[PDB]
Amino acid sequence: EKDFLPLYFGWFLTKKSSETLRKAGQVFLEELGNHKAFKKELRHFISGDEPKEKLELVSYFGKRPPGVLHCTTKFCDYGKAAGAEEYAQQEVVKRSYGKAFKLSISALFVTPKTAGAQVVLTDQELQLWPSDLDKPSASEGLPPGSRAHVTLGCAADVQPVQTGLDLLDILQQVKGGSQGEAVGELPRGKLYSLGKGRWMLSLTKKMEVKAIFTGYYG
Repeated sequence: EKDFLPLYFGWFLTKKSSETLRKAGQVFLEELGNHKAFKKELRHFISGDEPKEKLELVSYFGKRPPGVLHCTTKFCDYGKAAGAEEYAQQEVVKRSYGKAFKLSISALFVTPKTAGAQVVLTDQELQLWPSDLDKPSASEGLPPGSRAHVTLGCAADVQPVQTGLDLLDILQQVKGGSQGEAVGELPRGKLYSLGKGRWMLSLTKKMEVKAIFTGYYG
């Protein structure tokens, strides 16, 4: 018999770090939904603003991680995903399995589909980032590891994998220092309105979270 791989590999945040990031994300949703720039753009966010009332983003992102938060490196589907075996056989992956890492969170974001946190990997952590033969059209021209994120919430009919795609689309948009100017300032940083229902909070001070690199089997 052959050994199957994890569902996916990634960094799983400690209990304390997950709680700190989760709360920071929830506070962001509350502040954003209350901000006049967001309220004014609700039609670009939802088609159901027929009612001129307030959208509660915590409710909108009603599918959330139930427990510990994580940052996926390679989705393997037990070995069925393309590139899964190649990723898992790397020395660096086997050597790092079970080890602790610190991940830097540089931004929080919201789109009509997902709420998440942008992770900025170190050079060492980038060695654990996969390099496959399918660099999506979405990631082209962005540095390796740009997709690294923590999912904080998803709209009802959205899959968590969409969060990485949303982050890449946001990074394409702000690539050319194309942030322009902030539409406001929340307590933790500058708030950017990127159009098409996309919002990005750039943290004045990056958040550091501790996590264990390991395999999740579902």
